[PDB]
Amino acid sequence: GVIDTWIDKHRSIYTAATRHAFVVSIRDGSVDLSSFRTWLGQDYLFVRRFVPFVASVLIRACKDSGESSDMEVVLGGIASLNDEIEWFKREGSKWDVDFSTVVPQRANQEYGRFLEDLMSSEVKYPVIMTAFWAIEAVYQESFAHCLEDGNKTPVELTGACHRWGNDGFKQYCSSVKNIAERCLENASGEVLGEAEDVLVRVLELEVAFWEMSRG
Ligand SMILES: Cc1ncc(CO)c(N)n1
Repeated sequence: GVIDTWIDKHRSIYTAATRHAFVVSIRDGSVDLSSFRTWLGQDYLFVRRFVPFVASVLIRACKDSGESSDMEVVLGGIASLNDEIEWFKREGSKWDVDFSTVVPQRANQEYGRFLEDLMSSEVKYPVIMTAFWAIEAVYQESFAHCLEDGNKTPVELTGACHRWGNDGFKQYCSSVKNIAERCLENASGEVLGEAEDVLVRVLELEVAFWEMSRG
């Protein structure tokens, strides 16, 4: 399909944009949580920005109707964000990470602004859904196999891998993909073009975000 054609056409930054969100390591014989804590912090401030973004996509699916179930595909996504956002607060506390004292970095402050460029009524629904999809898919792709490759490393940190690696999120990202795919399948030269620039564009930010915490 239209999307796989694009990912397989762009497997490139996609792969770059789809490498493990945080690694874990060993130094002076102590588990090193350097990337993990960097990722937790930066990913929490974005998630706070991602929330109203999706809000604006929910409002659009309700008025840029194609199917009745679209809003529920989106409504659930946003729904887990309540628990996901709650999960970030528990982690902040058990890992001694102070969110009020996190400094949003360039590749993050920037994502704050881009999501904003999607909140405007001027952007076409198919473009917006493509972004909302890609953003899911990348974290799903970044977190697949994790559990399994989790027992192939010294000390595994598993709390995240469970949140974005479970079978419920895989099929959620999927109900979301089913929509995107149905929309792009009608977009006229103007809008489609606008979309692919966006798929490849979500990957660019995921890559420059992923570098903040590299290990
Ligand atoms: C950068 C980034 N992309 C996607 C997600 C979650 O889907 C996240 N938490 N952060």
